[PDB]
Amino acid sequence: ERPTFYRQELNKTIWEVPERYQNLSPVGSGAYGSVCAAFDTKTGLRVAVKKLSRPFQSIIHAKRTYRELRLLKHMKHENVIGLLDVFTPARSLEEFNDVYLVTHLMGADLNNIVKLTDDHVQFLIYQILRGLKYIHSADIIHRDLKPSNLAVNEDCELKILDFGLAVATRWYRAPEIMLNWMHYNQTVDIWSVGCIMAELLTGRTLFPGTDHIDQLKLILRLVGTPGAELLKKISSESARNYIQSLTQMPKMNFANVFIGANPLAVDLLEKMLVLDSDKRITAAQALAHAYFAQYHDPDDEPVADPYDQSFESRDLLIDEWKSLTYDEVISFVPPPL
Ligand SMILES: CN1c2c(-c3ccc(F)cc3)n[nH]c2-c2ccccc2S1(=O)=O
Ligand SMILES: CCCCCCCCO[C@@H]1O[C@H](CO)[C@@H](O)[C@H](O)[C@H]1O
Repeated sequence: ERPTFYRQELNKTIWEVPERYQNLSPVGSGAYGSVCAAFDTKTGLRVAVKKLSRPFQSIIHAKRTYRELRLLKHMKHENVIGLLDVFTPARSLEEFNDVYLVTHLMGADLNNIVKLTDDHVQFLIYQILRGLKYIHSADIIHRDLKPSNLAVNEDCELKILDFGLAVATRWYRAPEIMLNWMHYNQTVDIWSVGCIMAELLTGRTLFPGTDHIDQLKLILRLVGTPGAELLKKISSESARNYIQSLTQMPKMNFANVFIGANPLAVDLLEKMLVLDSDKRITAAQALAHAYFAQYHDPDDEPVADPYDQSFESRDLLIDEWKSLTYDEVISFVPPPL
């Protein structure tokens, strides 16, 4: 049956949680909720508890809430955030208005952790890529990988987050996103990883654009203007004509850009940071790159179970998304101790 709950007020709102969770302490807030650190008396683990804000205020919010819970319920991988628990104080669908998500407490994000040694870069990028192999295998694309969406502990264990605690986002974004391309490759994320890896190696933001146009300018300086091969695939006439009006520039030699870096790191960067998304290295191919030779184990880089995202194309009523979310809360099975 239902545990007993207790109420208290934190970050200008009421938190009602199971007694099992003790010593709540705010850690931060993001765009869709706020997070407290707590002690889970059942496991002796330190956990992060996220309370969603206004989860069912509109159709938009209600579907978002559902998307988040479905996503977090599916992730079962060491380098991806997963769900220890999900709960609501509501005893029925009728009173259901609040959702709390529980995961392992992590020490810091990669913002906060950044000068790294080459071995640390290796292990951190390895883990990112291992997590990405898993997410991508389910046909999920992150789309906003950046250092504040990557949580890390003092032993350098790393997890990909859906949303961190809120460094421009545009700095890590694939150029196709900024050109508002219709559809996206799973290697929009690889671009991001390339930007992150570069920054870990050099201690400097690779492409610190002031806006999307400045961003592309900085990108094209490094990687050069598109070639005839890439122009063949651009359906937008305005994009083509503009791209072809640019003063052409050749790709820079990355060994000179990343002076002193492990040449294996440099070689990997050159495979990530290609403008043509079809030519970027995949997360699965990257894991086998020699740069990760001390960590790569092909028998321990698993794929995910298929994930059904058909709900994304449905237009439902605010109470229907709420009821579907309530069902997900009710059917949650905790992971083993
Ligand atoms: C995992 N947590 C989290 C979460 C989070 C996300 C979803 C949940 F269900 C619970 C926490 N978002 N951001 C953080 C986070 C970011 C940087 C360092 C530490 C943390 S956290 O441990 O509070
Ligand atoms: C001026 C800089 C613009 C460079 C844009 C290059 C983006 C190229 O990547 C493109 O990604 C698409 C998936 O989104 C694919 O459908 C295309 O085949 C691929 O070439």
